[PDB]
Amino acid sequence: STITRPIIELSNTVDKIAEGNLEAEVPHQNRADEIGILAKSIERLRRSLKQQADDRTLLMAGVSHDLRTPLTRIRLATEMMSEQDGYLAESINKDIEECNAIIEQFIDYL
Amino acid sequence: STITRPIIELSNTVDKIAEGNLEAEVPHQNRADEIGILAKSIERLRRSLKQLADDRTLLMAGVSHDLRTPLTRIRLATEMMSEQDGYLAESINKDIEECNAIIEQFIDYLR
Repeated sequence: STITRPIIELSNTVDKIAEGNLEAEVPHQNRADEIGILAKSIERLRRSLKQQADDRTLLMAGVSHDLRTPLTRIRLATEMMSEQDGYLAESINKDIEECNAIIEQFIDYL
Repeated sequence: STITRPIIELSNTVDKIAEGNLEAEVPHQNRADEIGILAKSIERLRRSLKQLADDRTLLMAGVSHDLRTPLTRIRLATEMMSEQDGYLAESINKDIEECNAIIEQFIDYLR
């Protein structure tokens, strides 16, 4: 058959997408028939997944940058505290570092 | 040909997945031919995306809960700060509130 191969090729294309490959070219889009339509569909899935990974990435960088400011300001604030409040400053400093590790872990995961 | 419908049906299944629908059944998996292989493929893509969305949801609930303890402990330490250090206490709570908004905003664009 000649329809056999296009279907097997698109199955492989889905496989690669599933695997996380969002760059691989979707073949057979320029067909007028139902095979061409299935390809175009797969290409819409892919384009959409690529877009969504791209906005996740930029979002991530955004929250990373946006969270540093206040978290840094709080550490700086503990460096202004009086001697009397040293005991509290070290408690706060410890919890800020904790917050940082929690965030940094979660970006590496998401 | 009598292969036409199954192909269109699977193109529709793809469309739904692209749309965000991860629950809709992938038809024609129990076919012995290429069509059944393509379906099974699409089902592996779906299963996997469902799994990723599940991981992400759990992960966020995790971080939201994990952040709350140190943040709350910070706020309570500021409440012990001397009258002298009032100005600093206020700035540290302002910043804790800012962190909460930023995190809460970021959880919301994801799911």
